[PDB]
Amino acid sequence: DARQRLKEVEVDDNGQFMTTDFGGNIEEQFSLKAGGRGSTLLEDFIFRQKLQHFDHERIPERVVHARGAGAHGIFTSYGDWSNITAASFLGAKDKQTPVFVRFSTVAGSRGSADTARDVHGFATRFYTDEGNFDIVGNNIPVFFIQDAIRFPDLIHSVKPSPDNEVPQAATAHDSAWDFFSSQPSALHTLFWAMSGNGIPRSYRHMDGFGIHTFRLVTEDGKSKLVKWHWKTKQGKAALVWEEAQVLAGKNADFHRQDLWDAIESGNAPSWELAVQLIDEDKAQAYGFDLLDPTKFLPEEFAPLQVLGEMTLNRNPMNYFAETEQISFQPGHIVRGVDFTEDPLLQGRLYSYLDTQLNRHRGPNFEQLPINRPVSGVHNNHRDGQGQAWIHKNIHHYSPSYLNKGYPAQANQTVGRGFFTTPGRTASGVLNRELSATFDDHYTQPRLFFNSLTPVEQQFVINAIRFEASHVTNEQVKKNVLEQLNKISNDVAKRVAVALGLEAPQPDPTYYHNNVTRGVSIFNESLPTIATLRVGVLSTTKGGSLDKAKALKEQLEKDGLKVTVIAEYLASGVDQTYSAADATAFDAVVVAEGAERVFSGKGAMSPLFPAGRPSQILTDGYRWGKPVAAVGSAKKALQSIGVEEKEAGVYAGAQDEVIKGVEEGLKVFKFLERFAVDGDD
Amino acid sequence: DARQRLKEVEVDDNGQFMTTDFGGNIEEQFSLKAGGRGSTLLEDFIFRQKLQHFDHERIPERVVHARGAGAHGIFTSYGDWSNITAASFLGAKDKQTPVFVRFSTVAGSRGSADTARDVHGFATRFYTDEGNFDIVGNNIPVFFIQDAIRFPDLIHSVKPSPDNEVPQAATAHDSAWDFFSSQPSALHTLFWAMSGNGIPRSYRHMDGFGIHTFRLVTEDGKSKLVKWHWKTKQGKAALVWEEAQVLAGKNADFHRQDLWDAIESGNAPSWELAVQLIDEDKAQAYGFDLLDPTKFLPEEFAPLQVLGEMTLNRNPMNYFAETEQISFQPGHIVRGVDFTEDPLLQGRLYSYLDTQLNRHRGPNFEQLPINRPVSGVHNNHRDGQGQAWIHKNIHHYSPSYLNKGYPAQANQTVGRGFFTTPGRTASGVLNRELSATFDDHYTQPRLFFNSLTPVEQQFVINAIRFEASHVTNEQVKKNVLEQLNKISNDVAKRVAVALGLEAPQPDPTYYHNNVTRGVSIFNESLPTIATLRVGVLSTTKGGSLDKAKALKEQLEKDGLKVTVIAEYLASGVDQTYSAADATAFDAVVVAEGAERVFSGKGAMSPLFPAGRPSQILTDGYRWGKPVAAVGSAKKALQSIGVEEKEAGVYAGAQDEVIKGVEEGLKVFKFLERFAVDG
Amino acid sequence: MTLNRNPMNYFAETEQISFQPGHIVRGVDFTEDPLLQGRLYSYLDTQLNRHRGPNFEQLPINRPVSGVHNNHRDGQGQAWIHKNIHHYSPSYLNKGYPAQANQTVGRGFFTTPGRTASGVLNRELSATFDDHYTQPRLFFNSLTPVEQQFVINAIRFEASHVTNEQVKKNVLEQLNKISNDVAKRVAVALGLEAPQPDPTYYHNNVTRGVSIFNESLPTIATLRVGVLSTTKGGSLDKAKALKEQLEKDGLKVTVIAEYLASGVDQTYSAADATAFDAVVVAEGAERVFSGKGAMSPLFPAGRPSQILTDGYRWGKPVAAVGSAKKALQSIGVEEKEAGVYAGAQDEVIKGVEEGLKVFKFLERFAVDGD
Ligand code: HEM
Ligand code: HEM
Repeated sequence: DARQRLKEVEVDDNGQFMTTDFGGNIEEQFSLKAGGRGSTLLEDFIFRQKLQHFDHERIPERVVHARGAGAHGIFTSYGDWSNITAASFLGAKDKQTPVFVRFSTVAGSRGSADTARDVHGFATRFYTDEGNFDIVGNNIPVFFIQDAIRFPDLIHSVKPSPDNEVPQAATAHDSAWDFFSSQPSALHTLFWAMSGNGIPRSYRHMDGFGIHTFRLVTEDGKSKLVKWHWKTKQGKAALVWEEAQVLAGKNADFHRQDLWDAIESGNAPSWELAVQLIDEDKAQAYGFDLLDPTKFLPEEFAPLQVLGEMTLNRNPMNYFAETEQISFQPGHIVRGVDFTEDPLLQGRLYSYLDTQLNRHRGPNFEQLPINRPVSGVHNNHRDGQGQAWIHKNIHHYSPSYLNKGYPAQANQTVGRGFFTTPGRTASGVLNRELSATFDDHYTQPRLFFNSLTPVEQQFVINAIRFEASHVTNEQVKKNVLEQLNKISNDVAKRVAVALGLEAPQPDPTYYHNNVTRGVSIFNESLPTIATLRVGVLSTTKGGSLDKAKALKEQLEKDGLKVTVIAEYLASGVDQTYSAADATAFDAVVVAEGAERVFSGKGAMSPLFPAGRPSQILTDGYRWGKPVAAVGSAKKALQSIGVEEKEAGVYAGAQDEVIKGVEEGLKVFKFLERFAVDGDD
Repeated sequence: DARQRLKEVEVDDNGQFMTTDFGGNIEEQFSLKAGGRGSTLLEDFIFRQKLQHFDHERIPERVVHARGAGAHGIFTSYGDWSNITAASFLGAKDKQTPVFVRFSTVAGSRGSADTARDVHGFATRFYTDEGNFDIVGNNIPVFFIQDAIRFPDLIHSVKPSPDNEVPQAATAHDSAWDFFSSQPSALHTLFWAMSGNGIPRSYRHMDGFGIHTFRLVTEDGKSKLVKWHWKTKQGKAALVWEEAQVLAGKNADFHRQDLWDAIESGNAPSWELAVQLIDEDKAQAYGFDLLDPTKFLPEEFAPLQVLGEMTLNRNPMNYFAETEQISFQPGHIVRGVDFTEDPLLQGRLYSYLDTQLNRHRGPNFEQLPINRPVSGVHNNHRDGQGQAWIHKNIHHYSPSYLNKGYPAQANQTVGRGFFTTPGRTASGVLNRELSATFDDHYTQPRLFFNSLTPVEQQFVINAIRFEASHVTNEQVKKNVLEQLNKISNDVAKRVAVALGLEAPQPDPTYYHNNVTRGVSIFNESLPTIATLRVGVLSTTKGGSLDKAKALKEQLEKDGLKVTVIAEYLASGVDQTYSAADATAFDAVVVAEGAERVFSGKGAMSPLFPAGRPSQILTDGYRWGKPVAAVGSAKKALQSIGVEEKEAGVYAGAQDEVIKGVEEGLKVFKFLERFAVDG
Repeated sequence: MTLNRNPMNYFAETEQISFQPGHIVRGVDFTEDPLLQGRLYSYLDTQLNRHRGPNFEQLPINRPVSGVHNNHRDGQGQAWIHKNIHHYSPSYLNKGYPAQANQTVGRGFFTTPGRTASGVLNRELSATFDDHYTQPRLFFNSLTPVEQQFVINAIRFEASHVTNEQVKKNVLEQLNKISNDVAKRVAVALGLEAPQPDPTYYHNNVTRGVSIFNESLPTIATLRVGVLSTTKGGSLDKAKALKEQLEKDGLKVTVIAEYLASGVDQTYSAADATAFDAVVVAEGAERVFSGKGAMSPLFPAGRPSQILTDGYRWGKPVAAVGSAKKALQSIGVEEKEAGVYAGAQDEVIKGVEEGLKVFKFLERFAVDGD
């Protein structure tokens, strides 16, 4: 059990009498009053201790990445990697290390929707036996900006307008696009956010990236540059925008529920941890500067090398104590790893330590059960709000004769202490500048765009068209086109159409035709369909339900999560039509006989909103899902104008349909259902 | 200007150089580094002071009502009400008092959707010349529970499950319905939240209530029991659930944007302050106890008496400093008003003062500009985190020879001091009980349900059906049905259908057929259609767009907010089909010629999702909106199987369409489009 | 109650502990004491400031040993992980746990059943509270004469710091309501007129148990004794034997000399009479009370004499062994006085230990009108 160390602070209230927080059994359902219909007494200590705790329940949300969810798991090393790093957790084959991972969006506050369009966080803690090591990453490999000092500008610009706090969890407003166009380094991440990476299917279907180049360091102090990669074993998958929007309303908790359910059902997600490794002397050898976080390193120059695998298999017991309270830091480093002079990474080291003081209102947040290392803390730190320990050493200072030198200094040769990479040097003038090597903001967005499928390219363009059409300032929209046009003239043209602005002239300085692998989502079939959801549309009239039941049992044997939907919760029914929506499912199947609710008296029930069964099948089809109808239910497909042999449409007997749907699920989204510029 | 007093704290940065927080001009776009590609230096004081401020921007959200928005305005008394209260803001005809109001949901965290189904907050501050007086109310006249000590129980149960923090801003889960059925007092508020009150059209289309019985007290110390009401001058309006859900995703900010826009467009919303006034001897006279906050007093026993009018006419300049930081308290009371022994209200007095300590991290939150009274603060309080004043009186205690008795004691007779109603007495044993007069949890929910239109009743039934079907535990569902059955056997039966269960046999103990006025939403037409939104579906091809401009110009001259929609932002187009959704509008009109986007090639642009124009018209129709098509655009109505002859459906020329749409907007929702059981 | 363990970390234990009068258990209840009533609110509330959060009862020093089971969750610094996901009551889903306790089940707390409220809601105090003078007089009546003089001299000292003349007059007017004699005696120091008696509250009643100086100590265990010695001659060997005997008798002894020679616990420079309950000069150490020995760069001028002087003037047992009597003579202190002891080591030890029980010798303090 990854949560094993947390067991000692777990509190079971079953079979117990109610108490105050200072002990003593009580009742707490009535206020103490002065007479029968009397005023409440101040001496009601029970009322006040209960309400005080309630009144003070909330802590500040995270300043960014406020919306998220997490789970515990185990990381397993595939080998002894002491040849490239002294890091203990990678020091042997099959070595296991507990982890906790929190996934998130970026902009929205605590209660905003999981399926907002946004960059997503992917933060991992390794509780190693040489300290906590955090890889605080995202599902996109490049960041908007090049210097940490600009983070409040970025964040202010994408978060709600400060006059009315509108809009929630969205970059679709003036200030965000004023920023993206005024600070062109942002264009690369913006393109990734406008792609499927901005609206993934689940946390489990995301890759993860450390983004920054870090350093791996060996015992003898030799270093290599490194990019961290998390490669999802469930495969990458994304929604379409018009679907994500409905889903934001129908189930704001779509992603946190997906993760929870996968883990509860014994389908723990896994990712492989992989690295790109680069010689120190090649930091500027690949067409950009590896200290620049707005660029990624094409796998064709440096392939991924797999170090191990992480599996998330335990949900938290209390979301607040565990998920909400956990405090990640890139400053959480261990011997064997070092920083680089990435000016974005540099400032992060300051900010995440500092922000905990606000979020936890004190300096002792590392003493919280979810933050505690498993390797033990020995130092001369004392006092601090909420100090949870009692220190025995009264000589809390170094150096000292009285404490015999304990606790003792550890370094490269003694005590396996941390050490900064021995070869690192500083050269030149103290400066408030950025290297001119950081200056190309267009080549990689163009590279990224070239590397997507034609329909994926269209999704990016349509995302931009949708977003920029919300910008009220005409000049900002012009500034946006001008920047887009430096990346690609065709992209600018296609976006300009939506905005009713003139197709601008080519600005070819940065244009190129290069491609790189592995940045696309939709052109690779999923390697597994386990956990994927099938909504089975049935009816309580006739024999449809019994057929629905058999269909479900078969699909379940194949690892799918099936929801049988009907007018009311009859035996075998998982969900009513009133409660149902296509957004909940990866495939939609009409069970035989259920064609009766797509037309006629059966479609006219007080039990669900008018048109609901048809809308479900329609949404499913239009959003590119595998859709199907068993036997006579093919009538339902006709009723919404869908033809039986379209791509990703299956009509026939149960066996056929099952086969077809499972095939369709691997493709996941059928892209031929989406118009591409130049079809009309 | 209601915000006038805030002007001295406004900071204008136009035409200025960037500075640190301690002054000194700076640049702050580059970290200071050791060498061209070097590490950032600790001595970069500029980086640290900027990022520290950013790192610390967030404060805890409200423990309840976290999601909300507000505005400034003016309350005007219609009279000298000294014959019923000593309260200064009510002491003269035409007397004006600045206000700030915040509207909210209850359960959702800060970025949750406006159109979640929930009770709504309606909190009003009067910055009177005798202190801040807050009426911290809801858009529903009764509350779930009868003793404040149960508040954490109610709120824990409705908010997300504590293991996974699901579901956001919804009562549609096991724990909530477990509590509602385990604590039957909750049933009355539940029925209201399951009606249109749970999914209102806007903050501007809500009534408000203080819920509790309070006391109005005259200078001589005589008291009357009082209920506070806010009556909207815009009329009440509500959405339908299937619409509210989509709107939650299409625009989480629907209500805050609605309020903001109405104020900027010069359409400041108004409410009348009205009271029910009854003698102390009526406390238990009307079949329930007026100290019981789970009951309301039917207007048939005590009519509304209008005291004045509040108009919200200024938006904030900074949402955080004003809306987020404002700290309401029912304990903010003034001379002329007093509490009652309502056990719910009693505990609130403690909770709102205490909780500010968490939210504002200190004791001086009343010094914040949005919280400061206009009337002067003079006492011996000193120090505390963030102390913003410098006190001149060094003899900070009373009594005292050395300060010559200042600041001085004020009471009923000197200095217009606050005073507790002189006749209030306590009698009997100290007890941890509630009166048996509180015991009937079923008669008034039945009264409420009886007083709705048949389709409104169906909406309540269908909300319960939707919600209760999310409950995984079978026994909890059975518990819910048993409790509903005590209110109405018919309700229980109709809900039980969705759940696939048998309702218990009728239990006539609390059944009755009585009705009461003013609790329905859909039964009365709106008094104005100003600000209501019309989505006009057009197209960039041919002559549609020019005709849409003409339609828009006419509609706007009659007070409407019109959005011209087309495939791309052509001249005269307000929004693209890609960006459009029916949830944003109160009426949908197809401009002549736009029928080309409902079928054929016009419907298949890569500029918008497949079927989008048809979906907007379809949603608009099924959600009960006025829908219409000018001229040949009737083909669009035909394409979705909607007939010209239907109520709330309009075709023909621009003149017939405009007149029909405007009349339909008064009806607001066409309830004949919704099926009723049987 | 016996206190037998010091804390290991002062901050974590002593600084962090949070007392409340609202920390009450079954079998105790409050009364309508208006001072007590408000404290209940204040001590809970103030912890929010001092500890910056609602979870201070979770701090090790604040935790009860008896188990905490309720539906409270979250809050700053939440140190536990709650298993029960149905964190509300009443509830079907949690099976009724944690369960209500009361007078009849689960040994719950209960308010005294017979307590009643009766009358009008008021912002008043009962007229039964109005006599502010009788008990102060009772208290003053029940102290020894010198003990009474200490009270008067404390008031004389303090009120003489008051700059405002009317405040000083107001004080005398209040003192005079308790005792005309007390008012007159205080008035002397303030240079104000002895006011006219107001007999309304005067009385001669006494009560037992409020005096400190009227009773000898039950034990002299732990009481410190500072032994003034010197590194010259045989004084230190004698100081050592004196120390060994006194510590056998349970006292804590500090041998003091010019420097930290073998046997010396403290130097004269570091020493002061305030540290000790008795002061005895070791034989031979009279050499540091005058002449060459009294004049050393190792300690401030007059230090050994000042220690003996302070010791005597502050009413402590003081003594000198043998020739050290000269030290007593050098400060005008005579062997015949109470709490002054001279002679052989045996006589001095017995005397000092008997004197430590009296603790303060009040003959050395002048009383008004003596
Ligand atoms: C490569 C660039 C970045 C990545 C991959 C990244 C990723 C993340 C992630 C995943 C989280 C959420 C951790 C969680 O789940 O609790 C987070 C939070 C945060 N980030 Fe970053 N971020 C980046 C840039 C920055 C920069 C430049 C700054 C400021 C210098 C910054 C400041 C913060 C702060 C203050 C938090 C809140 C931490 C807390 O409250 O515990 N981030 N970031
Ligand atoms: C008739 C019953 C109630 C009504 C009408 C009501 C209404 C409201 C409203 C409108 C707000 C939001 C104020 C704002 O916009 O900032 C609020 C917040 C709050 N309520 Fe109540 N509520 C009721 C019951 C209770 C009870 C019984 C308690 C506790 C005993 C309570 C404790 C709180 C707290 C602690 C807040 C947050 C205040 C802040 O952070 O500034 N409420 N309530």
